[PDB]
Amino acid sequence: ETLNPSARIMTFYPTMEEFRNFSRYIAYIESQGAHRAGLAKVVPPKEWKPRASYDDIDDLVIPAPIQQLVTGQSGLFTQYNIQKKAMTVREFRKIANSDKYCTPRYSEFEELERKYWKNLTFNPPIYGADVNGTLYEKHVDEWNIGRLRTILDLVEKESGITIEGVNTPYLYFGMWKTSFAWHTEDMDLYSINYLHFGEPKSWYSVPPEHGKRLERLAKGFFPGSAQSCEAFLRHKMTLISPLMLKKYGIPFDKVTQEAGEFMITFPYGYHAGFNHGFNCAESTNFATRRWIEYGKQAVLCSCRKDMVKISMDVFVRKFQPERYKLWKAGKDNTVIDHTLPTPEAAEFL
Ligand SMILES: [Cl-]
Ligand SMILES: [Zn+2]
Ligand SMILES: [Zn+2]
Repeated sequence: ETLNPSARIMTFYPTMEEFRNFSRYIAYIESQGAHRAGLAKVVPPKEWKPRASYDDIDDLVIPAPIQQLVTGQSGLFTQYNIQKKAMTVREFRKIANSDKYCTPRYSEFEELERKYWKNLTFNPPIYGADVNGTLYEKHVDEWNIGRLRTILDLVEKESGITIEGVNTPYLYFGMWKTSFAWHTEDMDLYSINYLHFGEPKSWYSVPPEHGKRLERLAKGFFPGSAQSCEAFLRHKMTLISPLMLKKYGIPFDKVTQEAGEFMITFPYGYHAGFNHGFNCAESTNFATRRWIEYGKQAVLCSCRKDMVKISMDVFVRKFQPERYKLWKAGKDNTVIDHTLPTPEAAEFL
């Protein structure tokens, strides 16, 4: 409550020694109140590099590039995907850098951000999203998105369920104006995002303590979507501008991620954003002991059969043995305090 009261996005510069233990550092950033913004930036030490070069990925296949069709006005938009046939990085790069799709000329980010909100419904771009894979070299043990060693490993280790992009890494090849709509992670988990190379990625975040305020706003503007699904923002179609957020008093913050930087999203941290140009990011989900409760109380998409659903039993039996019986009977009336750090943050408090 007194740690990060403003709930502003925090930036961290770990040393090589701090950086070596991912789970310990995530507990440390939470002891500093980073989780209150719903998003944090971690700039790794200059000596750390996940790959020697990105010169050998020309023939890497993007199995399902998606053309992003956006419809809307007055800061409220719906984004529709059109799956295109498989393309290579080389082909995607030529398209992204061509006169038709390249980044417009601008001076400051505020000018580029205006250009994005003025032109998102025009000239639909192609997003090389959800590519199963990693760009990390095998020998890299620190912050390896392909093997983070978090309590989320219980899903594949005990339950045997593999949710692509949740417990496995995903690659994202971006181009100017490609977007990611307002959402929290599947099961309201955490996420890690590494920007491998290229142009920046800008983010907007709503603090988890104000997340319900954004949902009430979004439900009011899309009533049809609210009736059809009890968690329509998980469809990842809804784009809302910062000016619209300001108009309806939704607190938020913005940050620009650059090549070689990490972004951490926190349980029930709503986020949206866009790519400045040709780039590549790697992403996966992870958990701490704090997520377990968010996981049990997550409002999931009901309208779709293929949606990501984790059985919480195993997490409640291992980390909450006392509450298992009460939770199974439907008597666990636990009210999540969003300002509270993860139990592992104690050694820093
Ligand atoms: Cl490249
Ligand atoms: Zn996300
Ligand atoms: Zn749904």
